[PDB]
Amino acid sequence: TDRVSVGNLRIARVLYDFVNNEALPGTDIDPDSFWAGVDKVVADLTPQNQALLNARDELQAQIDKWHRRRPIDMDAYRQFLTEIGYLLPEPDDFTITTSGVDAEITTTAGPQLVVPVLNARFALNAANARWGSLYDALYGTDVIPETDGAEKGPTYNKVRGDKVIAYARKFLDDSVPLSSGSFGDATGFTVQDGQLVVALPDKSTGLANPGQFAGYTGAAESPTSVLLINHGLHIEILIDPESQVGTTDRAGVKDVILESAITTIMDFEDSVAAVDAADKVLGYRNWLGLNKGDLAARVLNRDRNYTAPGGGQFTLPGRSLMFVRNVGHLMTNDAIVDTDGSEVFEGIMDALFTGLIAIHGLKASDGPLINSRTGSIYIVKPKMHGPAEVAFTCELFSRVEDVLGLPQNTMKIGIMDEERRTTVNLKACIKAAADRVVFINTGFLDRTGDEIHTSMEAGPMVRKGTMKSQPWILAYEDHNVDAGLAAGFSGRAQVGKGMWTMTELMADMVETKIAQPRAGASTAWVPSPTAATLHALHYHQVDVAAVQQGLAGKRRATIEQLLTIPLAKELAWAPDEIREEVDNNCQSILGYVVRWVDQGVGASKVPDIHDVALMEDRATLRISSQLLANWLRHGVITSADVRASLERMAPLVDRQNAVAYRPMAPNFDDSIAFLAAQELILSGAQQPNGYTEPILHRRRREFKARAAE
Ligand SMILES: O=C(O)c1c[nH]c2ccccc12
Ligand SMILES: [Mg+2]
Ligand SMILES: [Mg+2]
Repeated sequence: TDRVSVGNLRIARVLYDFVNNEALPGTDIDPDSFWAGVDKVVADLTPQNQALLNARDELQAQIDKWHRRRPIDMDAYRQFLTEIGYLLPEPDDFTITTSGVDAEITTTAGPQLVVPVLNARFALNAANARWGSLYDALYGTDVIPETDGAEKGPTYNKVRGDKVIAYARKFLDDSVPLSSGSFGDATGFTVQDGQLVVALPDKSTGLANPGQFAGYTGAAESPTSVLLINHGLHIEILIDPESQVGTTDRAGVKDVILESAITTIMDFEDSVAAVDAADKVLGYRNWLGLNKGDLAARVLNRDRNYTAPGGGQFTLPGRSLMFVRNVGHLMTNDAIVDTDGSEVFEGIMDALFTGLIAIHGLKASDGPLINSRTGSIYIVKPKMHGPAEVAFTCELFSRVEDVLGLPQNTMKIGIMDEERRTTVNLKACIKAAADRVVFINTGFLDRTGDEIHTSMEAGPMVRKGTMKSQPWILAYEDHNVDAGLAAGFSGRAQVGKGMWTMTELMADMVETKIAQPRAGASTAWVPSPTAATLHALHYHQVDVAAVQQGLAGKRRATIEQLLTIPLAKELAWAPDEIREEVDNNCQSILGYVVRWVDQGVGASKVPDIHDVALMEDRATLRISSQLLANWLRHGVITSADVRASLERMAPLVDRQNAVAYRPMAPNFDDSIAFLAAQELILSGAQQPNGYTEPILHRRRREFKARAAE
């Protein structure tokens, strides 16, 4: 049955082959030892993996019943959570010891880009998004309004181009002030006696802070570019009067380049659909090509050469420092099954295989080694529930390092704070990984899904749009930063915040997302290289190091605030508001699911009911489906409502697509994608912590089975 037997494991051939032929060569790991290690780790850790998952269910069951036997008494609730071991004692102050970490993580505040690893083109663009064109980002998005004269068309619009230029000139004034005058009036740049001199019409000036001059390229007397630094982030002015844009520019400037995506996370989790060995291998292979530096659709950037102010030479990293996000503890995958046909835990597999693969990024790739020069491997672990689950992940990494022959603590962990039991025990979760943790991050999307599911039995929840402003989530965000800073994250590890999902609303992002660095986050998530470039603006405006220093020692969220369930208040909605929420959620669910199930796309732009293009993934799906499950559970809507709305929105989703796309309508009961969507809602309450993978995986697998015949 094209599997390979190794001890108790039966490994899908396509995987076995990939590891032996592509992943193992060059790591100096004996293949047979590797596989014996896989067998041993899986056998040793599977029981504890299962025990943890069972505890989740048991805790949820107790909470469910507590709510059913019930102006919620928060004192009794908190006492109950403590009794059942949900809420655990907060450990004594400590400082993390994680070491051997690159500066991009310890010190540099800036955007963090997340990309589906299964998409090689996206993944390449992401690795290369460390440097990005500010002009392109402004010209190509709505940051520059398409007012009269400034609209985009087939050809270059000089009116729009001029606006882009002026926008950038102001950025320069704000970020790297001249001693006198504005960059808007610059006629030239030179380097004199190690000093940047900016020519203005009437005179010449230097930088208000000469320390911001980092280097240049070309002749000092008329550089081809000028390199500045601000808040640790680089800005490069490209000087080319011969260019199209350059010829029109008052100083011959062709573009302004921003260091953007300082780190990137190659995602195996919520933004990809990978339900079997073939899918996994496609992902593992891209991860491998990124680490070996030979992935090509277009190729990976080399480092950048500069001349220092003084005249000597130096270089800067040309690539985004790469993390890999493994899947969490929940799912099994049949890429490997045991003797009895039981699927093996996917998270365990990811640690072994992405860990193995990551070794290549630590060594030269005929060209310099592509990733960590300090010797670390950076893995994000999502969807953990509490300190025992974190300790488990660390033990897993420890065992994997042994199998990989890596120094202990090589595998660093970025901890998602995106489950309620982690939020309320965050200090203990960090402590559990005190020598491995390189970031914490508020995955607010999953966190919201978990919020809804945990309190499913308490009553009807507020509408999805209301969640972002609820007390529980505001406390959760502050609490995360507090715990991070108290654990000595400043200068040691990232304090990160969540994803911007409205890919077309870049004007909105630029005005809104500045709140994250202002909240003391040294990084926050963006969906694209363009978005990374625009979000980078915020880090030039905000001095995150300063903000963090000022936040130190503060306790801004109480346990009682974290525990505030987002219950709706009686009669909160008119019938039309209820129908809109239902229709909106159904359309978003159907839009995402149809492409997940039919085409194996784990992240899709799906226009919502207000026609806003929303980037959907499993987390946004978990919210939508859990909310409708909650509303159905408490009588806000009927089973006829759900069905009618699904049936109503489906044809609209069909029309929003109409590509290699199959329609769901009119034969709904025969559409696997339709049935998946339906199931996500009607079975939502019974899904473990409201997770969507069990259904999505089963249905995708069903679609694949059907398509092969
Ligand atoms: O939920 C996550 O962790 C996501 C990773 N890449 C994305 C793109 C759009 C919305 C959510 C995510
Ligand atoms: Mg029950
Ligand atoms: Mg998440």
